[PDB]
Amino acid sequence: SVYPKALRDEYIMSKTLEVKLAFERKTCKKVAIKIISKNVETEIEILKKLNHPCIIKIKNFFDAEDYYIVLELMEGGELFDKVVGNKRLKEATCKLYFYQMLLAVQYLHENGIIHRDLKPENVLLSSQEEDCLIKITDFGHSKILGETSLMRTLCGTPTYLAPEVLVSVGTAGYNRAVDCWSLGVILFICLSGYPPFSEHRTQVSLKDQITSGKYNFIPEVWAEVSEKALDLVKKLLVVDPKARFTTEEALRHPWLQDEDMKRKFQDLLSEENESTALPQVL
Amino acid sequence: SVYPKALRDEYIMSKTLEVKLAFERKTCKKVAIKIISKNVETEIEILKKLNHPCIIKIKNFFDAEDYYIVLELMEGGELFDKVVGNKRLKEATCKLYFYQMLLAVQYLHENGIIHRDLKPENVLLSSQEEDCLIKITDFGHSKILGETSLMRTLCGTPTYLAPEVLVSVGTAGYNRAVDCWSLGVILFICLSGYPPFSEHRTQVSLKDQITSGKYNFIPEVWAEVSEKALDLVKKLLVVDPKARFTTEEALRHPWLQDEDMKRKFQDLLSEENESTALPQVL
Ligand SMILES: Cc1n[nH]c(N)c1-c1cccs1
Ligand SMILES: Cc1n[nH]c(N)c1-c1cccs1
Ligand SMILES: [Cl-]
Ligand SMILES: [Cl-]
Repeated sequence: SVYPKALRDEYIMSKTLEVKLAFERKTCKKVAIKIISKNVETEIEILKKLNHPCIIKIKNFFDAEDYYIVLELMEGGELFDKVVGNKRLKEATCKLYFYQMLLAVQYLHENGIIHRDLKPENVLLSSQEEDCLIKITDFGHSKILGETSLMRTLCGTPTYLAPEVLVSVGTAGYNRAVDCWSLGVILFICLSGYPPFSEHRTQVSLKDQITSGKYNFIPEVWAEVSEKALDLVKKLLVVDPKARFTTEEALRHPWLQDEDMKRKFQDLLSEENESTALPQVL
Repeated sequence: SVYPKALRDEYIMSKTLEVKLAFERKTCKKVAIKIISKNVETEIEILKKLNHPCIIKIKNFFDAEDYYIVLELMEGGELFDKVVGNKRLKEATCKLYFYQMLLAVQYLHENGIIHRDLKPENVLLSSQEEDCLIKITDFGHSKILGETSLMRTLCGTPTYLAPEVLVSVGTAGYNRAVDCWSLGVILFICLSGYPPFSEHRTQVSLKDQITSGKYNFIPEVWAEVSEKALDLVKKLLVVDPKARFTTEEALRHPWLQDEDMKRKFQDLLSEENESTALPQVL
């Protein structure tokens, strides 16, 4: 194969990062082209509507023999590459990155979007520096919250309504809580260098470990981590979704009540913004 | 307002049955026009694809200032009108009508469609005769079963997967069972002349009655009804959807093992078909 004439007209394609590096011809600036073999409809619609510094932006789109999505290039790569092979980040770097992951997911939920696939491989770092801006990516499994079939059903008389439907009312509207569980698994991995649930050196099934919410706690590893960080992990890795910490609750947790970390994020933010800055009305 | 020029071109509109009576100009045959104020997308797609004698057929469609759906005219009206005001059908008529309702819902499920709104007001009778063909209508709340987000999710490793998601695996794929509950409430109403769950002369909430599956049993009323009929009602009005009778299970129940009723249905079927009948290759 070859790239479509339309893409080629605007971009000079390069090395694989399938995601490839490309140069926008107009600006000579680098971009990332995500190629999907011929759901991408919702993904583009979600991404076009979202506007947050910790959420990846669509720059352009091509629907040809394959789907081509032009995105912001993140030079630091994946968070996965910083946590793989029992490698662990400094507690302060976990805080900085986590704080941004919380802001991004709070924005998503505020905007009626559930990501559904949060992992270290879907978290991108802006630079090769420890202190940097992170961005959430991969909205292919994301879900849009609107008016439910349940809300419509509850309007009528339930003379003919099945009991399982009435039982589901208790839990309805807690889907977003799956993202908070994911964040707790990401935070555990970042702080410890190891996954909370695994089939490595265990008799109990990965399924049974998760439903019981009995994560693997290794004291020697966690002794290096503060009580505050672990308290937040414990609060997100709660089995009952109605009881689990929300992004707002996590954001108010003592561990995130750090003015230093918050200043470093604002600093990185304005450093990135300095290029875009239009003159101000005094 | 007025009717669109496109509808008027083909049909001479009449009296209200909003659903109106109309005459197709080409054939002079009567039709029913369902008017919806400007979901009807799925409804038309579902109805165009379905082909069963106990399911209503779309004859035509108009998307104007309002949605106009041209349907088969059912001269006997709604089943509701035969059961309202404590009126009760003969046990044999219940069997005939129920047998057709089961065939229709079996077809729907076989074809990956869940109706979601089965009631006496959505069951239409073909003629003003007790022994007639019934048809299922109102596919506006209907749902299409395809490949789930759950099936896709189960393919990956659940390292980051929330426990409620793994718990939902146990019940997944039992949505169709809501239609069987509805059928049990319809069968109860038809045989008794009264609803199984109501706020009339009760202290217990309609919600609590349904989730407990504790229907109102009045012995004086049900003494007139056979043990076999009541056994089938009891089997459909089961709270656990995994244990509840399916349409196939209902169809194999002793109450429906009636060759007389089955011959009367085949008789009504061929009487309706006699008009359409193209010569046969001997
Ligand atoms: C999008 C995007 N922007 N910058 C990078 N490295 C990506 C990648 C996503 C997935 C693999 S690489
Ligand atoms: C459709 C249809 N065909 N024949 C009748 N009576 C209808 C009605 C549906 C709802 C009210 S009337
Ligand atoms: Cl090429
Ligand atoms: Cl008119």
